[PDB]
Amino acid sequence: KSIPFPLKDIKSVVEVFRQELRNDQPNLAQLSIVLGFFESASTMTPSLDEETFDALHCKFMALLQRDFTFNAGGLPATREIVKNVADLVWGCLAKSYFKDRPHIQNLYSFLTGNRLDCFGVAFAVVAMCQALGYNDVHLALSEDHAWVVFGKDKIETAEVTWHGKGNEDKRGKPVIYQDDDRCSWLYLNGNAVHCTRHMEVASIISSINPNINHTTDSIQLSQLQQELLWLLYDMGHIKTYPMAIANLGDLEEISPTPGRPPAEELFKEAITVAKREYSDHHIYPYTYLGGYYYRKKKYYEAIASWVDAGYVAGKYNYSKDDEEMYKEFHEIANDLIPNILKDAVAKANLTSDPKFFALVLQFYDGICLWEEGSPTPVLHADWAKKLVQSIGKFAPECRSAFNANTDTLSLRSAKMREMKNLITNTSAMKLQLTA
Repeated sequence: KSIPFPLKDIKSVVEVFRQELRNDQPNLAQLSIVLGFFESASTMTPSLDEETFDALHCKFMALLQRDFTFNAGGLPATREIVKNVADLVWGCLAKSYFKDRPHIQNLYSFLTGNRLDCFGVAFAVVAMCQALGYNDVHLALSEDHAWVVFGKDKIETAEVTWHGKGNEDKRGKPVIYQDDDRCSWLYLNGNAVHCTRHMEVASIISSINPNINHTTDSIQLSQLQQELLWLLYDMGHIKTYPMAIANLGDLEEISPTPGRPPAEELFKEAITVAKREYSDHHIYPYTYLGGYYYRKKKYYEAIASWVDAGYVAGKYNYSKDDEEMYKEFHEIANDLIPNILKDAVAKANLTSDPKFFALVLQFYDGICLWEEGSPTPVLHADWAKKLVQSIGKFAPECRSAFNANTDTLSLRSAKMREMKNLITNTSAMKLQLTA
């Protein structure tokens, strides 16, 4: 019992994390309860007393003591045990809440209101396995999904949570790389983040949500998250975790910490990590950096980064499962690129520059590759409209220069290669883009 209750300031919370992170087995349940308490109170002085903390711990342990026994011999977990723990979690959830509500990612929400989001479920399963002494059970994270790995002599995998509307129940099933027609972004072609216990602590810090409303975040909770991410960073626990590094980049962009690297270098670090450890199969590190450049009005840099993102997306085969990445690219294509071009046309630059025009086409090239052979299309009539409007904002001599240079042969998708040849009208281009 080392926690000085009541916990009623950021410094005290960081100190609980500091102490637990020193250990081989940071207490996942305890840490999620504490963070969740503060997130709920801050996004509605928050003070967590000993009575409340003990009641939540009691309740968590009582849920497990019902049908599980501790792994006294240190055996590896089995598929049956993992599925059974997922079944417990799922069985405790309330039936009538919206699964994509914010602030329901942690064990506080689970224990006080029987609500968890899909990431929360997967974390819960791992935290319960830890409590039971199955320390082979770990979280695996893609960019928009989570599952578990377990076993000692043979590493095995199991689905434990839902994705999207959860119409398909996969509890206990292997994550296997097959479905050979289709390589899904959700599973990163095998380049998921496999967490140590310290990285599982990082996942709950990284998933802190300071949003109160669309225009207001909790400064206190943002400060807590930024401080905790620096702690993880400094002690080496997010060296292989791109989204945790990128989320820190986002925090530093908004509130730079004296003596720390610039946000831009943190974004580049997350990219370097992705390239080095994850076969350059992650998309978000490129869209985080692209977004940064966009907000800094560094438009050459922004589009180059979005092109990197598109060509990563092009490593995959699109499905409706990919809706979060769809939304990101939809905004880039339909809002942000047009914004850049409107600003540039607003001054008379990049609208006469074949190198810039090339990069715009390469962005759509990567999206086109992503969609190749998919039953469901990505580029609908609205994306087509916007692409043809965008192309129209470039100089005629700029476009024809693009056709006469090396960058012409660089396009890889059948759709964009067929498109460039409609250059020397709008209706034929629009039709081609949605074929």
